[PDB]
Amino acid sequence: EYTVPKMYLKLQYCVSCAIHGKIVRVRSREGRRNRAPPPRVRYNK
RNA sequence: AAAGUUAUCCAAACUCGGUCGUUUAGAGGAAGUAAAAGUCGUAACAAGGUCUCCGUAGGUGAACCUGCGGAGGGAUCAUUU
Ligand SMILES: [Mg+2]
Ligand SMILES: [Mg+2]
Ligand SMILES: [Mg+2]
Ligand SMILES: [Mg+2]
Ligand SMILES: [Mg+2]
Repeated sequence: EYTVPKMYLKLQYCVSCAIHGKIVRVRSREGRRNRAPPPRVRYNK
C-alpha cells in the first residue's frame, strides 16, 4: 500500500487579476460588508 | 546826517551730475480667451477596450508613452490544517 504525497501552494493576486480569473466577484451594496468565508458544500447533492 | 564802502548771516534763482516714481515707441520671440460647416489622430468617462490618479526623471508630430516609490476617489470590505 502506498500514499501519494500532497503539494502545498499559496497563491496571491492583485485585485485586477483576481476578478478576471473569477477568484472573487462583484457583490451587492449590502452584501459587501460580510467577511465570513463561504460555506463549502458538504453534501455535493 | 544821505550816496557810497568792509566782513558775517538769512537765502530766492539758474547750470551740471546722481537717484526714485508715473506715462509711452520698438524689429523679433512666446502664451491666453473667443469665434469657426477646417486638417490629423482617439488620451479620458463601461474592466473606455494597457484599471484611473499623485510626486519625480527621461523620450516622442500631437494628444501621450515608459522607469522607481506611493494612494483607492477600484473592477476586492470575504477563503478555513
Ligand atoms: Mg514694452
Ligand atoms: Mg509684436
Ligand atoms: Mg489611458
Ligand atoms: Mg478607471
Ligand atoms: Mg467611483
